[PDB]
Amino acid sequence: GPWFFGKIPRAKAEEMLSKQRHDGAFLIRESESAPGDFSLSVKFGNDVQHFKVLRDGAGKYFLWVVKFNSLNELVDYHRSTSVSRNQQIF
Amino acid sequence: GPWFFGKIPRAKAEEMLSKQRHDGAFLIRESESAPGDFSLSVKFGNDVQHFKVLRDGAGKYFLWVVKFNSLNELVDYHRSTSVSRNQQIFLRDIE
Amino acid sequence: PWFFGKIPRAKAEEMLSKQRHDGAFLIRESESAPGDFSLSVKFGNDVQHFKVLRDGAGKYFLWVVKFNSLNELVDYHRSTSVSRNQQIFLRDIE
Ligand SMILES: NC(=O)C[C@@H]1NC(=O)C2(CCCCC2)NC(=O)C[C@@H](c2ccc(CC(=O)O)cc2)/C=C/C[C@@H](Cc2cccc3ccccc23)CNC1=O
Ligand SMILES: NC(=O)C[C@@H]1NC(=O)C2(CCCCC2)NC(=O)C[C@@H](c2ccc(CC(=O)O)cc2)/C=C/C[C@@H](Cc2cccc3ccccc23)CNC1=O
Ligand SMILES: NC(=O)C[C@@H]1NC(=O)C2(CCCCC2)NC(=O)C[C@@H](c2ccc(CC(=O)O)cc2)/C=C\C[C@@H](Cc2cccc3ccccc23)CNC1=O
Repeated sequence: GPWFFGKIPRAKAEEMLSKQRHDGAFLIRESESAPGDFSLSVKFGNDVQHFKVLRDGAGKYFLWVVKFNSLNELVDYHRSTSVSRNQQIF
Repeated sequence: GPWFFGKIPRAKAEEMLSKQRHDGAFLIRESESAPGDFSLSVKFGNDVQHFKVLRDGAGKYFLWVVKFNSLNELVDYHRSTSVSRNQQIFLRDIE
Repeated sequence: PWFFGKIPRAKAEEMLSKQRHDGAFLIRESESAPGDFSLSVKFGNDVQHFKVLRDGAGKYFLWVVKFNSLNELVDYHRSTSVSRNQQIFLRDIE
């Protein structure tokens, strides 16, 4: 369904996710403190892992190395490439 | 150039604006309320015009039609394309 | 509400230094590294600068105590001094 939840509190995001049935359900939340600081929360097993969406000096987004111009591109790329140094897909 | 943030009491923020030498001078206001919406406060003459920063389901930012991947990109774009659909206003930094 | 804009360092510090209360502050965001922050804090006629440090878990801190967000760090230092020798508490500009 939707994956962007705006400035939803970390704890509420984890409550949402933690209840999901499937390994790979995710959301992106935006920091209330830092405009355009995004986090990706992903359910896996009994935990919910959290990845900061990094920005480079041109404002591109990335998790580790590869850069994306938009959150949508990052999400779609990580539908087939793992977000973790562990096998984590959507 | 760097961005500076601070909790100006809104009235003082508006006083600071419009006293700038350029109409295009602007600030970004961050909503106190739950969504945390963003707005642009832009000087024009002695008044301050307000532009809502709208968001879609992919997290993009926009004012009218064209969408932007960051607030920074929106600002930089409107340094060269007018922010208003009537009067020609171009965003400028605080002087 | 929070207002941010592109104020030149020198003008920002001039405005700050002119504030009536020690501890009045602004947050500066890096030009090079989006979301890299420092705190500019009035103390007398000076402006002290505290880098917002980040660790390997993404926590925010200035000295020893670590916080989960920039907001938590700032609010904590509204009631606990940012300086060890000087009693300096963050407050909004007026
Ligand atoms: N992005 C825009 O604002 C463009 C456009 N501009 C305006 O209306 C003018 C003023 C400046 C000159 C140009 C017209 N803005 C306004 O009068 C007020 C402006 C404003 C500014 C700040 C704040 C404070 C804050 O939210 O924190 C609130 C509201 C209102 C914007 C609402 C918008 C109607 C609307 C509402 C909800 C969802 C929408 C989705 C898609 C389209 C429109 C939607 C009408 N408004 C324009 O569509
Ligand atoms: N969080 C802290 O700052 C704690 C401590 N700060 C200080 O002692 C005081 C300030 C109060 C009075 C004098 C001492 N800080 C400073 O003088 C400089 C203060 C500053 C802040 C912002 C501006 C403006 C701007 O960059 O745009 C300029 C300078 C930060 C200094 C950096 C810090 C060391 C550091 C940090 C991050 C990564 C590092 C990687 C490798 C090595 C060192 C690293 C040293 N400094 C303190 O760790
Ligand atoms: N993009 C990435 O996160 C890659 C990588 N992430 C991780 O290793 C794992 C999560 C999965 C299981 C354990 C490892 N995340 C973390 O440790 C912390 C994780 C996180 C996510 C969301 C929340 C808040 C919430 O909950 O909203 C808090 C923390 C992200 C990042 C912190 C990062 C260090 C760092 C800090 C600042 C600037 C940096 C610039 C360049 C490189 C690193 C920087 C270390 N961490 C990873 O660089």
